[PDB]
Amino acid sequence: SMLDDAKARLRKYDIGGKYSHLPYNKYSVLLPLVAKEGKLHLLFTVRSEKLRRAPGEVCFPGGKRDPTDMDDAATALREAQEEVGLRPHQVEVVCCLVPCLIDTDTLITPFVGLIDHNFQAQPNPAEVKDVFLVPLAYFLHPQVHDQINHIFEYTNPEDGVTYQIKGMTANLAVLVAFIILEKKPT
Ligand SMILES: O=C(Cc1cccs1)Nc1cc(B(O)O)cc(C(=O)O)c1
Ligand SMILES: O=C(Cc1cccs1)Nc1cc(B(O)O)cc(C(=O)O)c1
Repeated sequence: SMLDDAKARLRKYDIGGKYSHLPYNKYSVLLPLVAKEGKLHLLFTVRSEKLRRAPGEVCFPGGKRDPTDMDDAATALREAQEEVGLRPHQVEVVCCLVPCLIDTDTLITPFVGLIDHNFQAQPNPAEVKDVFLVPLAYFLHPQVHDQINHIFEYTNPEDGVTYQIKGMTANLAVLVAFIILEKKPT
């Protein structure tokens, strides 16, 4: 099946806990995969205009590890629950992708999660202004704007609203699309 085939692809790139004990400032992100209309999509958040860091920009759900978290995957699920109302029984964490090093002292660990078909987002307005889906296949043929920095522009055909996706968020989206969709019969 489409979902079994995705999980089996993703597991080949799992690094597990290999980098999780290093003495960094630690953040986790959830890359949430949603199946709609026969196809896989990624879920993104638009950050609240009131935040200090990157107000109004597109990112994945996630945040800073705290003392209650059993492991880095726990961080990503706690934060997703608080930001968009995703409950733990509504997500299967499939793997841990390569972590991102930033500013010499910070390590961001990405987890890919398969989301329940009946989940419906409840954005927390203090953190999240908007939630939207992008088909995974978009990231193989993106509409690119050069700011030289590559920015993706995605227009949702439901309402005609255009979003900008860039930076680490754009990089991780393309990575997931390659892992799942490369070399497939049609
Ligand atoms: O950035 C996040 C995680 C999110 C990921 C997606 C939307 S929100 N939290 C945050 C930001 C800020 B800020 O930049 O002002 C202050 C806090 C806080 O602990 O108050 C917490
Ligand atoms: O999480 C982020 C930025 C992101 C990195 C990964 C995705 S979103 N900020 C943040 C700041 C603070 B703070 O002001 O100390 C507390 C948190 C938190 O999650 O508690 C979170």
